[PDB]
Amino acid sequence: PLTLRFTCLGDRNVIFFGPSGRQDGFTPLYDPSPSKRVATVDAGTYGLFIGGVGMNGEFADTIIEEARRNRIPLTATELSAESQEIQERLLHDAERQPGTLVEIDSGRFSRVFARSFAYVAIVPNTVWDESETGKNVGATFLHILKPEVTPHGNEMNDVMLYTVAPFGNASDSAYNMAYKATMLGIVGAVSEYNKTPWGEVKPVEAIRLPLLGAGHFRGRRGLHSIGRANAVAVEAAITRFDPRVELQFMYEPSDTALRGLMESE
Ligand SMILES: Nc1ncnc2c1ncn2[C@@H]1O[C@H](COP(=O)(O)OP(=O)(O)OC[C@H]2O[C@@H](O)[C@H](O)[C@@H]2O)[C@@H](O)[C@H]1O
Repeated sequence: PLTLRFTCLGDRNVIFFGPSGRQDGFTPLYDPSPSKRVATVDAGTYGLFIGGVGMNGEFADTIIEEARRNRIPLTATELSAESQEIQERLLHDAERQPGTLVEIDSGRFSRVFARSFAYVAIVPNTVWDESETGKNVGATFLHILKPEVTPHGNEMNDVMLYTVAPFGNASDSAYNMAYKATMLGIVGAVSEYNKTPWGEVKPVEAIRLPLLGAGHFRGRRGLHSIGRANAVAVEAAITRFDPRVELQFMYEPSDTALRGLMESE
């Protein structure tokens, strides 16, 4: 865990994982024995469902394995549908009221989610043209996981986030604006959540971020430009909310989450 204090983030300690004992080197979504409640961010898709491949595929696999371990019938198709319907409705309310943490008690009708939230810092398809970025970009959700689907059966791994990153082929104008909107949403949701009663009890105290839009949403875009877009976004979000939480950046071979912020440094 490479810890570096960043002056442009107002003297905040940011973590940067190196490679791991994997063929891919990816950081694990959640730790086996964490000291903090770490909410990992799902690199979501336009369909707003949990599944598919990449990092979105990991979340599904992890949730389902833990579900089957606790002898809860949960298939990939059920998780995809149940998560899409929820995040579809929460998106509707979030867009009705930008900059406000909407909510539904998913626990009443869910084997997976105890409680689900959403937050939209900027209405999709206003500041940018979604024809360039894809739809529902910037949207962000926060789910509290029921104990039976909680990674490694650990009470602290009971929070996740889900966001949709801009497609790389978007204009630098549209891309950077979508990326900051995306980051404001993540930090905003956690900020606003920690102010809720559930936040007092189960406060998020760190955020595990992948390099958003650096996988299948990269297209023809260069990883440097993404490191910039990410660096600028974090600066604004930190300046916006002045958050107490700790940012953690997962590992990918190019290490551009760090290089970009070093440029911002
Ligand atoms: N299993 C994985 N675990 C951890 N990190 C991963 C994994 N696979 C890729 N990554 C890395 O996480 C970041 C995001 O990965 P992706 O989700 O593949 O890229 P993204 O453009 O954000 O998402 C595109 C597509 O992939 C699905 O996750 C999702 O359904 C979306 O449609 C990238 O930096 C990538 O290196």
